[PDB]
Amino acid sequence: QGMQTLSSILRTIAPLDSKAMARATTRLDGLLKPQGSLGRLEQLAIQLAGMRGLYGHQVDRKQIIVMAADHGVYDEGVAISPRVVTMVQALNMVRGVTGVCVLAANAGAEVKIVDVGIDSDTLPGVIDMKVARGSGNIARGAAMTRQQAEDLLIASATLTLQQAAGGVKVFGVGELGMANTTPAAAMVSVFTDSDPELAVGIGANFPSEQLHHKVAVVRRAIETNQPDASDGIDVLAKVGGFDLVGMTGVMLGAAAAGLPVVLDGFLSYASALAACRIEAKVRDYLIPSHLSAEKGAVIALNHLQLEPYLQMGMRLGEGSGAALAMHLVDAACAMYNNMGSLAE
Amino acid sequence: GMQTLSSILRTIAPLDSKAMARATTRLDGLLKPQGSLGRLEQLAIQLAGMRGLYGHQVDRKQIIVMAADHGVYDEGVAISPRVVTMVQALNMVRGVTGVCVLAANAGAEVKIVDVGIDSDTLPGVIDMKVARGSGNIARGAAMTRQQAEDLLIASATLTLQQAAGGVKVFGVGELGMANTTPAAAMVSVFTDSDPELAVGPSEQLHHKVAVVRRAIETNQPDASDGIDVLAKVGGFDLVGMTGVMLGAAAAGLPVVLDGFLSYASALAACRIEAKVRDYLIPSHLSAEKGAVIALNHLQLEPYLQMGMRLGEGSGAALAMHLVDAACAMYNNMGSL
Ligand SMILES: [Cl-]
Repeated sequence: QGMQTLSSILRTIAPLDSKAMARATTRLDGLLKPQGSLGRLEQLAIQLAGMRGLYGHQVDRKQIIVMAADHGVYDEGVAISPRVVTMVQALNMVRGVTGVCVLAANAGAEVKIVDVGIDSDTLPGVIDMKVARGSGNIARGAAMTRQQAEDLLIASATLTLQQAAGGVKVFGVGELGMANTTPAAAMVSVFTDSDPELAVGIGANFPSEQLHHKVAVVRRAIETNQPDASDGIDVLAKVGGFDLVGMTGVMLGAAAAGLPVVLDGFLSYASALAACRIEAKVRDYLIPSHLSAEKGAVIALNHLQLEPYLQMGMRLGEGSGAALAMHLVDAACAMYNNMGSLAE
Repeated sequence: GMQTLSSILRTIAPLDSKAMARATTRLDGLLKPQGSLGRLEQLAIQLAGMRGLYGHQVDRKQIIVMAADHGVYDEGVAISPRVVTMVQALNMVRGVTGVCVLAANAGAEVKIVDVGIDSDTLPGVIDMKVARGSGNIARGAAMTRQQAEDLLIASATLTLQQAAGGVKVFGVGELGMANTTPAAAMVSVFTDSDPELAVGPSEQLHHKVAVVRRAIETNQPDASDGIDVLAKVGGFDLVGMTGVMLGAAAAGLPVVLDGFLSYASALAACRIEAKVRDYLIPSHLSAEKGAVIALNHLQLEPYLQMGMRLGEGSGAALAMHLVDAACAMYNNMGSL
């Protein structure tokens, strides 16, 4: 009774409004320019026209939802930062001093920090959605139970839908989590039928001479858990983490609202792969931002069939890249709304 | 009385190495893994080296759009009627063009400059008109060397005046029916490429390649001489864009490139004074066929993959957001 079932939310994800997109195409073709000369900006304006949650290409209010959680696989020595940095950096987000904070402010976007599994108590100014104090160590077992993954998907999609009802027009995703590039690489390996050696990157400056150990840990996580690559919830629960689940839920909720959601980098690619496995109709609500510098970025993007607009060599995460692409969503709508056709 | 071009160029200095070293230290100390903001960090460092800037203050931005018609229109190589240059220039004044709405969204001004439209004087447009269109580069030079040099001076002087008026970031754009043909000619000459590689089965494409080949063969420009190439196989809009780059570099201020046409102007600008290159900021990867070769010779990698080919400065407007974001990161991110 309290919340909608996952199945019910998924069934509200509609294909894009093809008739709206056709009208938008005709309008863009008639504008003061050679046909198709604004390329992917035109494509973006048409894609947004198909999203029934929007009205008149009005996208003023934007909100990047940052999902924070700790990971049991930190115990395997795959991250160089102290584990406590997840908590401190979440507090730093409240202070407004992190990279996503200043880039979101520069883009006029809100930032909503959500605790879905930090190894800490409740944090002032951080939304309490905490499933547990850190995920299970994926190298020795599952990150979480299937039911925990499903319930968190429902909770984070529900939050997103509440924000949609409250007037948010464009979502973005980010995360915070020491060692979370290890589950992300495991998910990408499983979803793309890739050997982990192809998908495992340096994350937060993991020493290149120790990268073989990070590969070994991811390989062991997949061997131990044997996730079903066709089952997005199973992959999330077995070799994912709470932040990854939360980002998938935001994508599901935005698509269910009929609204755009802007991806970030490698971590968000893993969540996007799981979201599209759960409901393929989510893909057309996704807007890529930048091409992450993570080693497995190109493999993940190829399988999503998405081409990011920004090539910034970025690898911070937090949603900082999603913030940058917000300007492009603005630009597509500004071109659609304000550009002349036959003013004289 | 006007300054000489040489006197303007003398002001162009290499980037401030110590300032860039201090910027690198500051960025490494921010609350993030070292180097994790990648090219956004190196953009903030490049801006730290530009002595015309202070405190990564980049509030005021200006895209200067150079409009001119081209004699090689006579060879039938343009995709649209010649009058489009004039009509689009008037649409700029009204603020309804692509660059206008994108610049507004980026908080940049647009300055539309007539350097050679085939028309009477146009209201709302800056009158820098050398002539009613350039010479037909297929049959002879676009302009005399003196014409190119005097327009470089005028356009650099205008840019320097805008710098003194408070503009912190420049961008360039152009309007000009048939101007991808001189652009391809310049890129071919500057990069030692056959025009087939720089011109973008069809009868029209075959003819356009032949026209570019003929322009180079007729004019035999000296590829080592950026002014000679501009004068012989360029055009007034291309000269003006080069002049904006020279003036911005002389002021020590960044200038954001647009697409294929601006790459040709940038290649000429760097032939004229190599130190200009460090003040260039690429924007998007133009979908024009010869874009990659031109960018490779400039050793620039654009940030935006938009599949755009409109021109007019529209790509420069989009990159203004990245200049803004780099400075916001540098100025506002927390440290210890
Ligand atoms: Cl090992």
